[PDB]
Amino acid sequence: MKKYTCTVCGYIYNPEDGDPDNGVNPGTDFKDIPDDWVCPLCGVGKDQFEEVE
Amino acid sequence: MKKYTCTVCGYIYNPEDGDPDNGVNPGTDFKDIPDDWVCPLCGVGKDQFEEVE
Amino acid sequence: MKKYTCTVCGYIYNPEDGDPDNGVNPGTDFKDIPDDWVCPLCGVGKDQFEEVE
Ligand SMILES: [Zn+2]
Ligand SMILES: [Zn+2]
Ligand SMILES: [Zn+2]
Repeated sequence: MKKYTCTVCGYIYNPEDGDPDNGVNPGTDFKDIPDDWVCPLCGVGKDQFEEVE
Repeated sequence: MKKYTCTVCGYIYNPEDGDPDNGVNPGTDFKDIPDDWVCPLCGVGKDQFEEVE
Repeated sequence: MKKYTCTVCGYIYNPEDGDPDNGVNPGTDFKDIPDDWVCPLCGVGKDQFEEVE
């Protein structure tokens, strides 16, 4: 599974770690994160994220 | 996947569109929507919805 | 699927019933409950739960 980066602040979503404190369990692919989730550091929406190739 | 209608207000849940602003991604079957979700237009619970055959 | 117990208060999570009022549908294995969920009776985190063997 691929990492994704917040293109506003630089935060990296790592699927192995998830974002458990906001309800995103380890092993969740980015696409499957609920679409109302926001960057945990800066607060912007998922549409500001991009895949890290 | 089937559409579902709110039998109180008439809203249509379309699985191809989801309800992303409330965390329901495109491609989510109605049954798999978390059971605390409510109609985005009128606020009633899932138990007021019915399958559109 | 296994039941899990809150080791603080004694609540039992039964996967057949879920916890629908908090968005956990029937049939959800404990591991797949979002990791920000808390015991519905006492409020402690998932890390205070244990599998009932
Ligand atoms: Zn950010
Ligand atoms: Zn409605
Ligand atoms: Zn408890």
